[PDB]
Amino acid sequence: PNFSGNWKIIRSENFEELLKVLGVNVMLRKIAVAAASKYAVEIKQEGDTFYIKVSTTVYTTEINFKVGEEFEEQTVDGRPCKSLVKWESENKMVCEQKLLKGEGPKTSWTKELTNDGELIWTMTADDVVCTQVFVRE
Ligand SMILES: *C/C=C(C)/C=C/C=C(C)/C=C/C1=C(C)CCCC1(C)C
Repeated sequence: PNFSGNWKIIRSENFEELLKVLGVNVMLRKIAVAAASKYAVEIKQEGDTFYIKVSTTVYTTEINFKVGEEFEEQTVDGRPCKSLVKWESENKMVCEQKLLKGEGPKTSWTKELTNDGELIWTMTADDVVCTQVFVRE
């Protein structure tokens, strides 16, 4: 329940192979990998209500949602989707996404607070899972 806080990244991996699944170019993949490696996360949690600001060097994005309540966001490659977060356990939530227009890969993300005090974020596209690890700032 202590998801709230300021998180700085310490590990980011399998990122390029997630981007490959969609057709991101090698160059755009590489600069995406470097960008993804500077991510910062700001979380404000109030019960089942979440504000998450994730930012890189030149881009920042916010989401607000309630567990169980569909909301709108963007997949990895910017396609708008409706999303639904559910709890898996005390400190891990899973988010299913469904494309609002057309077809594409099945995408989903997770967030978890470990007992070591790490925030683990994963993002999935079909068979492929990226993972990022953060510590409190
Ligand atoms: C809790 C949520 C987190 C840690 C979200 C992190 C999001 C990213 C690392 C997103 C990365 C990318 C895209 C969605 C598309 C544009 C390029 C990237 C690689 C920065």
